[PDB]
Amino acid sequence: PLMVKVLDAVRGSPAINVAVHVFRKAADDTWEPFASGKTSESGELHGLTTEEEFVEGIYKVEIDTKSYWKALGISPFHEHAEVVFTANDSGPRRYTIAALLSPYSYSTTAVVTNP
Amino acid sequence: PLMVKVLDAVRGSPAINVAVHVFRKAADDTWEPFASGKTSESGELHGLTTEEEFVEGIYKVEIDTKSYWKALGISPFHEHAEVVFTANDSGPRRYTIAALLSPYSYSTTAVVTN
Amino acid sequence: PLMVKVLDAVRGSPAINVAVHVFRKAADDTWEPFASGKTSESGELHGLTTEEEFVEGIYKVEIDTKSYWKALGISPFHEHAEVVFTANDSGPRRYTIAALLSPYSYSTTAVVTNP
Amino acid sequence: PLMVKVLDAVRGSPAINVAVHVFRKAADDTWEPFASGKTSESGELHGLTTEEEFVEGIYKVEIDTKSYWKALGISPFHEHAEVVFTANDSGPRRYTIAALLSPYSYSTTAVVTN
Ligand SMILES: Oc1ccc(/C=C/c2cccc3ccccc23)cc1O
Ligand SMILES: Oc1ccc(/C=C/c2cccc3ccccc23)cc1O
Ligand code: NA
Ligand code: NA
Repeated sequence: PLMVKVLDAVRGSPAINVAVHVFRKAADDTWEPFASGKTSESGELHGLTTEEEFVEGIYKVEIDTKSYWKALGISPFHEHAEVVFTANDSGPRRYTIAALLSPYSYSTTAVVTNP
Repeated sequence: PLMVKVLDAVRGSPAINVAVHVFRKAADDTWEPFASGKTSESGELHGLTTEEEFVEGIYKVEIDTKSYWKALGISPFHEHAEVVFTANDSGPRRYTIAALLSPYSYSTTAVVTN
Repeated sequence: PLMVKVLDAVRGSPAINVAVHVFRKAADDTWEPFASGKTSESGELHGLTTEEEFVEGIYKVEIDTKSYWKALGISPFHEHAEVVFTANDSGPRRYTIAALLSPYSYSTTAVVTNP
Repeated sequence: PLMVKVLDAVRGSPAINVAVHVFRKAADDTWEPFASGKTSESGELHGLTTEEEFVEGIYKVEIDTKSYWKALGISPFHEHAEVVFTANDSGPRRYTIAALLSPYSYSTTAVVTN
């Protein structure tokens, strides 16, 4: 129900081994750790959560872009890329959070489908 | 030293009257309010800070994209768009944070000049 | 060896039924029709060409964005989105041409992999 | 009436000294040269045309991205970036064509104002 896809606009490749942290806003308005992982050789991160665990809420997907660029010898502009959204407020959906990275720029889009 | 520019990819226009909040990371790792305003008719927010106040540090620019889309009657995906970066005195000294908005997507770039 | 993926930044969905025309620059410097098709329900267009047919050259991928938006009741800015690139000049590669569409904006990236 | 702005997403800077060619579609469906220049130190190209010359029609803005990346020693994907659009007198009358460049990607938007 939640997938993250990361691409590299400099190399024209998947962004491999990118750390991703997901948080859910708690009743006390704090960010609770929800799930985390690293992108694969295809730039994708699957298996973060289940339909049962991925309840209504406000979620934050943090993509560790700075560590990614530093590993390639680029001192980038951003600390990270954060994507913050309400999920599953009209019932369960499938979410793909996609990011396209450059050293001084990033772009993000969502693909939301109803199973 | 710090300018924010916001554009609308649906209407092909500046994003006018968008709330923007700037925070600086404190020593306790919390976000301290730093500056804020609403974008002009040109989609720009000037006069956020001075060279004296804008010291090295980690800054967050929060753009209230959700209110912007709701005001146009368009269902948006994001709660807001956040841009988090380090200001470095070794780098050039004027920072433009630009954002291009769509209902389910945003893009941001930095233009850093002397 | 050539795949096209198109996403809609307004609806947060694949861009379905988008016409795509591919051209190859001929020896006389004209654009020769090479392949064409329409994006699927996933926003993807597969099966445009084969490793054998997809020789070295300069290729143009034309995505008919204007017809797509008009069908959704939006008068868009661009006539089309064109992606022009040299392919296979260092031997065969796999190319994904991806586009993210808004009425007054588009973004494109390439993912190039070596089988 | 027509301005082109080009930004570099790798260096976080204006894209300086980029060749830009503008064409207008002729009645025989060929691209007629209309205007051209090189981007300034601000990444901008002004003075391409006048209100009198910039009549309704189909225009193409060609940005020589390949030469730009080659000059930086960076291997690029695209031969160039082309932006093709209709100028419409019913719409607002100033057109900014903006492009954000990376070696394997570009993004473009239109800012159309009165
Ligand atoms: O399965 C896929 C899912 C999402 C993307 C995204 C592609 C993209 C293209 C062009 C611009 C972008 C801007 C931001 C995020 C993604 C993009 C690509 C895939 O192959
Ligand atoms: O004075 C200006 C300063 C910044 C921008 C930005 C334009 C842009 C274009 C194309 C893609 C983008 C993606 C993210 C952010 C900005 C963009 C435009 C201006 O006229
Ligand atoms: Na609900
Ligand atoms: Na060769």
